[PDB]
Amino acid sequence: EDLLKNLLTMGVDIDMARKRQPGVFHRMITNEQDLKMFLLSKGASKEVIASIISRYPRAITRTPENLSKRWDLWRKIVTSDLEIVNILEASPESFFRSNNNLNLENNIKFLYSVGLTRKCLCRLLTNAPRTFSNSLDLNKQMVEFLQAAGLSLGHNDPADFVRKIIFKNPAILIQSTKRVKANIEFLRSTFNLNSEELLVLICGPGAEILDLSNDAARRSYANIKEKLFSLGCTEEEVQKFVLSYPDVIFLAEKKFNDKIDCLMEENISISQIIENPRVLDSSISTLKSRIKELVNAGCNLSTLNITLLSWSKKRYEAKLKKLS
DNA sequence: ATTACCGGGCTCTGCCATCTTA
DNA sequence: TAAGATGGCAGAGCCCGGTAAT
Repeated sequence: EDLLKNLLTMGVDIDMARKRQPGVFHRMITNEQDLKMFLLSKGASKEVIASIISRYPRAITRTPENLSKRWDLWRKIVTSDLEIVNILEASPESFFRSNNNLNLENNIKFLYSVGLTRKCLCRLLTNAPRTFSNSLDLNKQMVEFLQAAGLSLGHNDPADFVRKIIFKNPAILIQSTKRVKANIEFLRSTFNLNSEELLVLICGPGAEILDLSNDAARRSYANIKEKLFSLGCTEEEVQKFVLSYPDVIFLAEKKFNDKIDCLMEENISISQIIENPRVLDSSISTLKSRIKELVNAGCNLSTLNITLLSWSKKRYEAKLKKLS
């Protein structure tokens, strides 16, 4: 009824909220006012609250008992209200897209029993909140699948493989198994990878690779192959390269290319680059910036030791002084 | 004194499709 | 019989510095 009037004064973007969830507005009763007070209660700015309601209107259909309970459960993981408020601003949907607090609490219990610690749970909640709106079964599925792969490979105790992979890759429990499986079969195929190496890779330097959408790695890698073949690198050199620094897969196609090009526009050979993969850690912006400083001081670059382009500001700025 | 090796920090959606639900 | 509740999906890097090595 007076719904819209409320929202409007709250700062809500109604037109957008209607597009997202028309249903919420065909509701006789809604608790948009209790919500405002609750979030105001817990530190939330007036503008955050508007923003949160504008992205997930169904949030206003929650009761103060319900909100206070779920909030309280989050506080079993995170230590401050501020932490929580920030997670909610970044990702409203994780807090509000379920009202099933028993599941949440069973979810938390389960995650503990899998041998995860609180520090790890706080890390999931912080960096992959959507985990805690996952159904218990869902988190079960993923965890079970990881154990059943910890075993399908050399690994002794999956109950520890699982912990490693999560510390490294918190967002894992909010990937589908369709996705994660496809990413393993991809690394396994693409690099004729034994059971153990593949294992190490996936817990370590290539952990995030499992988070890529369908065909994203196949496509990103394909492009790496093409871009490096075009410059006289053999397949082996390409593979040695990516395996030595798998995260280069995560880069979007054009960023990898743009990145290679700026480097070579300077007489930096492709040999220099692939033998020092980490120089690609830098943003193009940072590279370019440094490249200027260094061509300025009469550096060559074709003959320089370019590992410095990816050194911390501290160790880079220092070496630069000396070059004057 | 100076570089290499290598792993850690930080990482936190927003939309649609398909069920349940009451 | 129309909402809620759930699952799934496209999208995709940069910087730091402890410590071994020279």
